[PDB]
Amino acid sequence: HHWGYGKHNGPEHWHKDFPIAKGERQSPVDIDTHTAKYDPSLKPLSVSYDQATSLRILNNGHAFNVEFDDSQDKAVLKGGPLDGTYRLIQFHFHWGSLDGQGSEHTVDKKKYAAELHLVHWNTKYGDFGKAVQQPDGLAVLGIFLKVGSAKPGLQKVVDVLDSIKTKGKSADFTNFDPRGLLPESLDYWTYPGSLTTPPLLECVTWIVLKEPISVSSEQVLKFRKLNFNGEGEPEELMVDNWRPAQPLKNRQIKASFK
Repeated sequence: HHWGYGKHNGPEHWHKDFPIAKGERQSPVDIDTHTAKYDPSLKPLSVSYDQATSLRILNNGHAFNVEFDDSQDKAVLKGGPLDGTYRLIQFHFHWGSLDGQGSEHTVDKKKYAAELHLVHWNTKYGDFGKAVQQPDGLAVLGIFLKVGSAKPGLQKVVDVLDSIKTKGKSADFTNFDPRGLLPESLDYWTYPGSLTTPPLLECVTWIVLKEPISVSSEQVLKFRKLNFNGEGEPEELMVDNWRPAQPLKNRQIKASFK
């Protein structure tokens, strides 16, 4: 009886196996745009993805991860609220069963159709497993998806999903350029938080972009054809794999923009 997104194992149950679920810096949160404070000391984000080396795409039973070679400084995030250099290890999405839900963060209570997380770890800790044990171990760049025009840079991801329909399936996925998933503006909100899936560790500097990307209805429909289950098990569509907003508690959200 392991965690998931169903009626009997979903987010409201996670605290029994992962008591940090009720912790002091849990994610996601609602971003109240009027209460977020502009911080003029925040620097522009530096996204350096030109040498990124994607390797594989994996259905892990909760989402699909596009994985990267993180054994060198090839795709890195720095600047913004961050001290030091953070290496891209994977990206994945959270999405809904309907266009009116799917994101984890919300903006003035608005839910987007999906949310992309680009996960990076602080190179001063040597590897991802050590980084997640540190309060400044990870930096996650969160990008909202709305349904409208297609995102051409997403299509290569969409077209491979048929090969990883069920839990545990992976496929070679080389030469994917994550720059094709970024919006025009890098204006952002930032706050200290957590992983949004178990183990829910409180190790993330969240950087959430204000500008959403647009994807087509056909693109998001293909996300919704994935399966939570493994091959040969009863089919349960991979939809609504999002954790709802958690209490802000003693945190301030900062904005890079006026």
